[PDB]
Amino acid sequence: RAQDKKRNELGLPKMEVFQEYYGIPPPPGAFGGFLRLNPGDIVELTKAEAEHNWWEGRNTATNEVGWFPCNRVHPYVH
Repeated sequence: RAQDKKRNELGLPKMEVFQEYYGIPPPPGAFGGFLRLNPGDIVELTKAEAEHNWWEGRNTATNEVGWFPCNRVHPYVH
């Protein structure tokens, strides 16, 4: 019951997952928990790096953040 109160789209990045990962494979070292990605889920770019082969994001479906490759996903709109 949080309609039009949790969904904020004002210049925030969005991407649509292409693969379906369910916590596997887990991220290397102590980076953080994994996020459930499904083909058709929009995720916002929380933290992106350049010298890192892993990136962090936040799924709007699970409302949680996790580590995953940027290539495994494709931008929803640009």
